[PDB]
Amino acid sequence: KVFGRCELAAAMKRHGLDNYRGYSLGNWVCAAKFESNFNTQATNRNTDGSTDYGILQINSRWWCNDGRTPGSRNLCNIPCSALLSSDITASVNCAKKIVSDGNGMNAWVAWRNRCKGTDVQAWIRGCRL
Repeated sequence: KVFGRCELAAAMKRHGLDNYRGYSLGNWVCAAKFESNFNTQATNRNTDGSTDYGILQINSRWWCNDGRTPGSRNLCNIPCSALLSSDITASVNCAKKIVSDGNGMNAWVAWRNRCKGTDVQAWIRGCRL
């Protein structure tokens, strides 16, 4: 499913990401935009051979098992395909584990380079959450 800005924001707030660990909701929407383009089916392979899955582009070497990433830690204990679902619950739950591991949202290269230190508020402006 390809979400709309406000639609994804509402779904994320309902899932308790709103200001989760200090990151206001705008950070999460901004990240989803540049990571997957609001598309739940997005997949992108990395040079090291791992692949990023879903709306939040969760990585296969650490968080999920995709059956083809040698040494996958699978910390979220879930098959990577579970993250391509129209229901963002598993992505959101796994994301809360990543964001809590000490590095914050810096784990997401796109947040780091395109959202960090920007008016993230603009991403949920006009939304009825």
